[PDB]
Amino acid sequence: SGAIYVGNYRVVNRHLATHNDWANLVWEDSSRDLLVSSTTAQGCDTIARCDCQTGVYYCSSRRKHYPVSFSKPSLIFVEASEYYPARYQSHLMLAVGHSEPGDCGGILRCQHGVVGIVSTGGNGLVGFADVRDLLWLDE
Ligand SMILES: CSc1ccccc1CC(=O)N1C[C@@H](C)C[C@H](C(N)=O)C1
Ligand SMILES: [Zn+2]
Repeated sequence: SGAIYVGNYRVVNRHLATHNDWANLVWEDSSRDLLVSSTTAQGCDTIARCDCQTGVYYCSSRRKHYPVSFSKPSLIFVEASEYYPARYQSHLMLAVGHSEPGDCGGILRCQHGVVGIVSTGGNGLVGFADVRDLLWLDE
């Protein structure tokens, strides 16, 4: 679990969005596993606008943060799950690090701000949905 709170927006994994997220929908994209909903309270986070490929993510299944080197956002095949059919997920960045399904939502940050959230993983892999291209989250 986990969310980014920026301005009057809440960014979550689309597959973990609540009834309230859908009732306050701003934008969603199944191909990116992202959903953004509106909030009444002002957020606590700021978004990176950069090309970093290193950062630190929060891993809930270890109650710890880990440093990572990750690929640039790209279109990557993701096998079928309970939430989606087998498909290509776009704007996904992969890295070597620990993750389990419940780790989705953990934030990845670089020195400039929030980069994205955990969205996929595998045997010693962790994948992050990028949010740096969503300029309207502040603008
Ligand atoms: C951190 S998720 C994870 C970690 C280790 C092993 C397996 C997973 C599960 C995983 O990759 N997916 C299943 C589900 C959570 C939806 C995800 C998606 N964005 O399509 C894909
Ligand atoms: Zn950066």
